Amino acid sequence: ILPDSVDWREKGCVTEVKYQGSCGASWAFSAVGALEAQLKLKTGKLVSLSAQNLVDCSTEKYGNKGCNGGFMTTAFQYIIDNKGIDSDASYPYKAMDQKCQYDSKYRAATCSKYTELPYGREDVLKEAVANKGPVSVGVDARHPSFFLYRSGVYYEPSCTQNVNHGVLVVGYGDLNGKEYWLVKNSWGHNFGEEGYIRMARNKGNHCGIASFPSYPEILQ
Ligand SMILES: CCCn1nc(-c2ccc(C(F)(F)F)c(SCCN3CCCCC3)c2)c2c1CCN(C(=O)CC1CCN(CC3CCCCC3)CC1)C2
Repeated sequence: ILPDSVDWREKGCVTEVKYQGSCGASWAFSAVGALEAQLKLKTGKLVSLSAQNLVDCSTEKYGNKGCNGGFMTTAFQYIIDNKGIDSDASYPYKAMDQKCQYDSKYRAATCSKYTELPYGREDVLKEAVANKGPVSVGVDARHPSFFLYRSGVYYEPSCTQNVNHGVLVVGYGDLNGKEYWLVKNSWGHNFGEEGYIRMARNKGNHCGIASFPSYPEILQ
């Protein structure tokens, strides 16, 4: 019933790969990346949203700690509560904790709601990627093989289901006998496959990719 593969980048719903640097803001990149796709779907415009806005403004009230880590779910809740998030162009990324400088004059998106998917359910994750759009997830990236990944379907025997790095599932497929998740990272274009990593799919929640999925929506 579900398509064999989906790629939301091919549907024009994914912005350029970003570079987080030495600031632990992968949660903020994962969240804006999911919302960017919903924004494209609803308005026809593809616009990078401000991860720095989340770093500086979605802070202790949201359980988040800026460059020391955060949640995608509470990032979405900030955008709901704030009734907007600035464009990345107006509020660019500095890889530092800064004062909140959100300005509604440069609001580029809103968020109406978000959804959390059940733990470890790669079938439900697949359905959501097919039927909803890119999904924010955490993965276990504390392995040299992850940092050193260049191409192919990533499979790390010592991976755990305990996540520590936010990323964005923008698709999935089946290539060269291997089912995979298509994952947008925030380590710049020189990481992996032009900034992407394809991660083993249907291998018992490999690297925790389906541990904590969430996605936002923008309602009419
Ligand atoms: C043991 C596992 C714990 N765990 N770990 C994650 C999780 C998910 C994704 C990543 C990613 F790598 F992608 F970044 C990470 S990396 C660690 C992030 N970590 C760093 C230190 C500062 C707090 C951030 C962790 C999640 C959960 C539980 C459910 N999850 C949620 O999002 C839902 C919860 C969000 C937090 N509320 C609590 C309150 C929220 C507002 C008021 C203050 C607390 C409860 C529901 C996802």
